[PDB]
Order: sequence, then C-alpha cells, then structure tokens
Amino acid sequence: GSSGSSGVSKWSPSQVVDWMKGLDDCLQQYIKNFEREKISGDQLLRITHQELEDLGVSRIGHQELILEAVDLLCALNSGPSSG
Repeated sequence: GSSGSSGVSKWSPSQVVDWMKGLDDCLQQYIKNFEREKISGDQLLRITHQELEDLGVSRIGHQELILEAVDLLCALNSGPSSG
C-alpha cells in the first residue's frame, strides 16, 4: 500500500475517548480532559509522562495504567491484521 499497517496512529481525537471508556475506572475522570484536549492517536502512541501531567493526570499509578494499555494497542497493530 503506502507503508504497512497503521491505524492507532491515525486515530481521531474523539475516537481515543471511546477507548478510555473501556479502561480502568481511575482513568475515567481523565476522559473529560481528553475530550476537550482532543488527544489524537498520533499523540497517544507517543504519549509521555509530561503529556499526561498536562491533561491533569498528576498521579503515578494512573499515568502508567494508561500506558500499560497503550502497549497493547501497538503490539496488536504490528501483528497480523485482517484476514
């Protein structure tokens, strides 16, 4: 095609919000911040402690909670996609 297999990188700023809806309950209060911040996939895939802090996530156990989940979003992409 153009490069290979990429989807989470082109995730809309509103789509990412739906993802948090299926994560830890502690990462819910942050959702309200992700909606106004319009966090796009291109940013999520490259999300860092600094970014999370901006949204409001000051805690540590929570900052990693989301990251640990992101690792799966990338690990699933690199793998075999479609049939």
